[PDB]
Amino acid sequence: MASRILLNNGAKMPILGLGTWKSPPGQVTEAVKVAIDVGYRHIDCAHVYQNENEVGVAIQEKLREQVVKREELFIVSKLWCTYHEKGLVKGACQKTLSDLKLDYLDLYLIHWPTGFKPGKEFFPLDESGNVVPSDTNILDTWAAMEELVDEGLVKAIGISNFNHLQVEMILNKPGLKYKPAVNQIECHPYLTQEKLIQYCQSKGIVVTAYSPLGSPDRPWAKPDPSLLEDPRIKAIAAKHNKTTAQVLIRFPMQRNLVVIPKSVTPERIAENFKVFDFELSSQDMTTLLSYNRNWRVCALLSCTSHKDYPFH
Ligand SMILES: NC(=O)C1=CN([C@@H]2O[C@H](COP(=O)(O)OP(=O)(O)OC[C@H]3O[C@@H](n4cnc5c(N)ncnc54)[C@H](OP(=O)(O)O)[C@@H]3O)[C@@H](O)[C@H]2O)C=CC1
Ligand SMILES: O=C(O)COc1cc(F)ccc1C(=S)NCc1ccc(Br)cc1F
Repeated sequence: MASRILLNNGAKMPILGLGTWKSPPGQVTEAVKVAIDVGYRHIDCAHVYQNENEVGVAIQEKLREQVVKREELFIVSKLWCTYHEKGLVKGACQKTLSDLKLDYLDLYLIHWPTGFKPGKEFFPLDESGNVVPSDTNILDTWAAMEELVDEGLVKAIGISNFNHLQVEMILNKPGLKYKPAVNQIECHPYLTQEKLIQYCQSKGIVVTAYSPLGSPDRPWAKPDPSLLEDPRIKAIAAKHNKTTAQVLIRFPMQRNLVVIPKSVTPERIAENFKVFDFELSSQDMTTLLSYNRNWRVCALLSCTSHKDYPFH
């Protein structure tokens, strides 16, 4: 299968990237180095993950080694919720750039639609545990993202965890200058996202599937459904002489999605890349879709009253 998808900014995005949430800072430099050595050309990052400096060390070393050229990499990061303010967006982007050892990002996303009170804390709470909102809306935040394109800091801008109506808000913005290139959302067989995907794809927005393996290392896991252990998925894998993870990665690829599995295990980083030499049948695809149960890895009770919280 073709390795890249065309975005609505004219650039091409690798359909398979390496996730970095939860990758320990003492492991992620090697993980990214290994990933680039074995063929990854897309790394998914975020300031809130607290490991961009270490991701950047890997990127810079592989550029310096001339393993890759900068033009061949596709580096994604995300604006955290406490930086939804006109006067904070550029500096947030620049901190990410400085940490990643880059002079531009290929794609910069609004990480969540909700803005929070600025300050040192990533989740400022009131004394009853509710997140403290910012008054700044997604349209004004989008305008600030557009400025980053116009300043050369980012080649593409997009959104993440935006629901149907929030995507529509963005698309209907008065004076919209750049459409979102991508909406990055949770997507896997237990949360198949058909409705949001069809909306987004119909508008030309590329969808990236996060937590494609069901985020088994998520910190709030309970002893919960498990994609990797689901014998029905294991059976499809066995039929194709592939691992369950490889099936879970190939699945979104055949839906015209980008997918960003995370690993810090070198053998798995390599395993997860070996997904371009087999095809799931239409029956396999429909069977995997049938496992939907509307189950989310990423949700957060403290944020559910924010006006712009995306999920119900
Ligand atoms: N925009 C957003 O709001 C969000 C974005 N994301 C992005 O998506 C990425 C992927 O999602 P994430 O939630 O991390 O979870 P994933 O679904 O990618 O699962 C990661 C887990 O699966 C394990 N694993 C990886 N490969 C294999 C394999 N071949 N066999 C068995 N186990 C395997 C990893 O273990 P190990 O590392 O020990 O090998 C880790 O515990 C994130 O890292 C982040 O970049 C995720 C959530 C939210
Ligand atoms: O968010 C990620 O990329 C991965 O997850 C995280 C990664 C981090 F580095 C810190 C917190 C999260 C959490 S708790 N994320 C869920 C979450 C955050 C904000 C809102 Br609005 C809703 C929500 F569901």
